[PDB]
Amino acid sequence: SQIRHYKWEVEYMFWAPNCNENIVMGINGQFPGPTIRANAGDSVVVELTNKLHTEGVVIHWHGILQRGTPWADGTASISQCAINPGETFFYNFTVDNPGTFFYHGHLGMQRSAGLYGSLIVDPPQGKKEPFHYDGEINLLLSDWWHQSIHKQEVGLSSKPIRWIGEPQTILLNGRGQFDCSIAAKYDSNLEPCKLKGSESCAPYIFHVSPKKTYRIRIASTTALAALNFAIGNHQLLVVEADGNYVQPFYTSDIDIYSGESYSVLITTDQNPSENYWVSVGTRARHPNTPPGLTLLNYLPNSVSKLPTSPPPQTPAWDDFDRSKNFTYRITAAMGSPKPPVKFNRRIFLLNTQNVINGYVKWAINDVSLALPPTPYLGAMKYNLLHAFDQNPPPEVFPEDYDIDTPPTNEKTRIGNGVYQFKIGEVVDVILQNANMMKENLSETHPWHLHGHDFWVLGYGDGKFSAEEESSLNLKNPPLRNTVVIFPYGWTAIRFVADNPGVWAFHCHIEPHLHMGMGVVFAEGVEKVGRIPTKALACGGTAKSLINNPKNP
Amino acid sequence: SQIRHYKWEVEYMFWAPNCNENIVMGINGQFPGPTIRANAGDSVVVELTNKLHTEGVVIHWHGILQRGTPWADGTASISQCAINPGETFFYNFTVDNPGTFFYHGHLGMQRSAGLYGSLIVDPPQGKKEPFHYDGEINLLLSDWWHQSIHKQEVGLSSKPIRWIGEPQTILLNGRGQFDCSIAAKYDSNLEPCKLKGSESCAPYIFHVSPKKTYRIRIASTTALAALNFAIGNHQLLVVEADGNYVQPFYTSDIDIYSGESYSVLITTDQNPSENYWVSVGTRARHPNTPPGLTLLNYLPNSVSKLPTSPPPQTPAWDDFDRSKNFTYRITAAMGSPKPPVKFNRRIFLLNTQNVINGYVKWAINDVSLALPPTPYLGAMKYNLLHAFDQNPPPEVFPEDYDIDTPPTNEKTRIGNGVYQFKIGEVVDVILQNANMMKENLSETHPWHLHGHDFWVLGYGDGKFSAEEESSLNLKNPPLRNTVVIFPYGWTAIRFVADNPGVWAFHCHIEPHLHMGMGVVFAEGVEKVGRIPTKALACGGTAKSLINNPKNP
Ligand SMILES: *[C@@H]1O[C@H](CO)[C@@H](O)[C@H](O)[C@H]1NC(C)=O
Ligand SMILES: *[C@@H]1O[C@H](CO)[C@@H](O)[C@H](O)[C@H]1NC(C)=O
Ligand SMILES: [Cu+2]
Ligand SMILES: [Cu+2]
Ligand SMILES: [Cu+2]
Ligand SMILES: [Cu+2]
Ligand SMILES: [Cu+2]
Ligand SMILES: [Cu+2]
Ligand SMILES: [Cu+2]
Ligand SMILES: [Cu+2]
Ligand SMILES: [Cu+2]
Ligand SMILES: [O-]
Ligand SMILES: [O-]
Repeated sequence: SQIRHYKWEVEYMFWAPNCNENIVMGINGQFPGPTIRANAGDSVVVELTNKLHTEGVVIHWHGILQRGTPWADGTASISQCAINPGETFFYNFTVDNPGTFFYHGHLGMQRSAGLYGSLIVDPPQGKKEPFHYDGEINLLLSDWWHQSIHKQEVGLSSKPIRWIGEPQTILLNGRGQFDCSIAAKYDSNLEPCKLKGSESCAPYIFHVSPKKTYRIRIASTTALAALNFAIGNHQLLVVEADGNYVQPFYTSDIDIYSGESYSVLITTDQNPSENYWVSVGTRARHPNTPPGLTLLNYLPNSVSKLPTSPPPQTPAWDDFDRSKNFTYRITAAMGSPKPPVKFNRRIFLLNTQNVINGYVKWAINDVSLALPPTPYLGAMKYNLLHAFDQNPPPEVFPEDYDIDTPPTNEKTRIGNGVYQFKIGEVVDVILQNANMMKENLSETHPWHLHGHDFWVLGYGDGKFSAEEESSLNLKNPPLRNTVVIFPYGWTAIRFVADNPGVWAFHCHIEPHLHMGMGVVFAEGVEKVGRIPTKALACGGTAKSLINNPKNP
Repeated sequence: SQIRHYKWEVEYMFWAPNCNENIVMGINGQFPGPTIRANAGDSVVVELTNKLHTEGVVIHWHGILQRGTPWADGTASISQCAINPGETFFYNFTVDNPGTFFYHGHLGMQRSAGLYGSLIVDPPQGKKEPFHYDGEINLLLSDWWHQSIHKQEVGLSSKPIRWIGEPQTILLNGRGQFDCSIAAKYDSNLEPCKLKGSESCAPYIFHVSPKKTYRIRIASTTALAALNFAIGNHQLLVVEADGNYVQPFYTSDIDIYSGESYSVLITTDQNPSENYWVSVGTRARHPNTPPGLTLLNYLPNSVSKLPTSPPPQTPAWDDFDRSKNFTYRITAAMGSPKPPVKFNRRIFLLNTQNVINGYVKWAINDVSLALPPTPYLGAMKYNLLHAFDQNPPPEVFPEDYDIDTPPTNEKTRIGNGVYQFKIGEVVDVILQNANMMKENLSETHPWHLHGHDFWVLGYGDGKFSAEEESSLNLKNPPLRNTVVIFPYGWTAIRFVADNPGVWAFHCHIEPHLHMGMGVVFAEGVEKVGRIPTKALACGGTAKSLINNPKNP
């Protein structure tokens, strides 16, 4: 047990991720943010000073359960009011279990502006990891556009919508290249980068010694891109996923969607006289972004010594069978917690893309989420019944819905009610994907649950029917916090409503979140303790806690 | 027979083909240029005045045979010295046969700048076409870049080479739209163009009346793209290819490579209350350019009445079996001239991408063409034996060459010798494609012969061998002036060397010709008559012919 204290300021600054200058949101003058590293069971105290000028900020600690501390989850209008310019707020929370986690902006579209970094929790003090490696490498993946976040925000709030488009650069630990390639050698149509190694966009090189084994920790905070990770001539052994251990298996490359984290081990077996390419390319959408590239540099080979091969070609973006083939393998490591065999609640959530009042919105069982100005945790503790809609949101959709047709948008509305759970319910969620407004298009959506991990019971094609029950894996299902629904399919997850608080469950692609694609879960709120005053200080909660009468 | 006289001035001007201003090369203030139309048997006289400030100009008339007028072909350094600023040149030639032709700049990269237009030839007066139609719709296809042609020229001549990239826009009759789509209603990701229809980039709408039949004449002067043409809900019957009638067949779309012209017939037999999409999309290279679109407007429907369907989705760019399936189906119309059955000369031309002295160049049996300052025709007529290389260029490549693997570049040279034929020779040219510099890459190349039409005897995969001799079509082969080689395959054509003059045979993709991909054929020059002085007044021809002694 130890307290790790971080003194942090967030400020916009000029920076050039791909050697083209723009503004980035840096923490203590650096981009990406600093790494937090602690051992399981420690308490992390972060005092954040907001040094932005007109904007409020919040930081969300992705994958941390916020057990006892629902108020530090870092979701504006759900766990807290956002931190005002010039104010300091303390995020104090216990890191319970080891893993590869990260943190990112959770207000507006501030994470796409660069607010994110690594949070790595080692085993309890004195304990060892269940596997052996001699070194580790940390990789955080993100994506980068050249337009302003605030021009992109106004574009997605406009009628007609101005879609943000495919990213200009895929960043690997904050660096990437635009309009040139470090692997130009293999193709005369590519431009060589004129980089010395010193630049803001020069690639983070992976230095390794031959005949050793390493843990490569990989996390994604992309706003949109689903990426594919591969190392030339090196097979990967998947050992951890979303802070939990999986039954190990070998693969030549992994798919990683936004909100996921993996640990993969590699052994430097291959010929020690050469360097090998690390390639991270786009999958799941039709690519119009070059691959993020770097070198697995076998010491003492010169880093200017190119590999003999081109980078590994990324698998075809639309080979979803290949995607499923990897996704469906992941199973819990033996010794993990097995699900409750019987559920107490099952909810069906239909994911549609709609047009509400001329605005292209995303909707879950026809409600497109719009968050209130009063934080739900505050509202529910103080029992302010006028702060949001108290009607229960829709828990099932019409079984006569044709998931292969565009929506009609007849009854689609905007709303902000909450699904409430009784503290201890075993909840089941089947996420159903469908056709979007464009004929014959259904996309992949990564869904992430705050303040909990869930067991991934299964995935299927088409519409979920009750007869699907015997395929659900109750024996070995992995424990995760992020999961994908594939085109035209469903996914079924199970968790226990055991953590007092108001938690978000939303699609982790930042534009879809900005357009309403998420729901809010709240359970055991009468068990929440005292919330920090700064978290209560706005909306309905400020109005009703500030004693300010009249005549007095 | 009439004499059709044109009086034209070539000059640059600001123009916005896609509503983005740039400079374009216009004729008499027009972009594209004026249509020439004549009847077979007429003489065309074009007096062209050069009003570019510093640059020479020539205009090549694609598909006209220049029988008796070889000096009028418009190929700088082959038929003539270019026309200097402020000078006027007379191109006087006959049109022998009916067909869809066009004209384009043939000095440096002037045609990519906009120097092109149509040249159509009707049947002899009194005679009629073998097929009936009520209307005619004419369409010239090109592609457009937003970068300067003089920066593209320099970039292609630099070490490292700077590839011109995929075009920004496809131009249908000089017009196209960039960064928005006139079909944006079917996909919220697309930006709607705001166009009242009066703009320079506003679509050229095809107006048709119901229950009528129309001949749609389509020609391509693209610098780089291979395009696929389709109209929503309508069948296309192919009746003419390169000024020659083909045996008719119905197809749902046609593929068209740079240098080809087709005439298709359609019938307006569909639901008369709606309009339909015309889509010209990129194939044979990974697309990065949006499709060219316009409407088949069934009168009296308002042209702003959009179609119920989206535009026909383009065939997958790399399905070369679908491409070959269209291409192989083309045969001469019943009654056409059949080939001489025995040949007198057979030449094998291997097509490779090479690196000669740091520069990426294209080579034909390892000679990358560099054209001399003396025009070959004048040079050969006056027997100027030092103006270019008198050593006969290779008519065969080595049988130990592996076309599946990159060149070694060991012997690759730049050259300018000429292949010579005796007037009356039947020549067969076997075009062999091979792997490029990148591993596992071979592209399509359209090849075009000047001053002759040829029979396309056949195509095949891999390297041509004596086993393939029996597959050559000698019954029904089509007469064309442009033919394609597919990835790693061969194409065999046969023609008779019966036209006195010096003729270019080259790939019609403008960068490839700029990089050396062409050969020069000469036949019967002893029988060429008087060459206009402007065509002789440069290089070694002006040297020998201008009598300016010294001491005399
Ligand atoms: C957070 O921890 C710091 C350091 O122990 C303490 O000063 C601060 O008051 C704590 N705030 C809350 C809300 O726990
Ligand atoms: C071309 O035609 C014009 C007009 O008839 C004539 O004056 C000129 O001399 C001709 N030149 C040649 C080379 O035929
Ligand atoms: Cu989270
Ligand atoms: Cu997250
Ligand atoms: Cu989503
Ligand atoms: Cu979230
Ligand atoms: Cu041509
Ligand atoms: Cu030509
Ligand atoms: Cu593509
Ligand atoms: Cu070519
Ligand atoms: Cu030519
Ligand atoms: O989370
Ligand atoms: O020609």
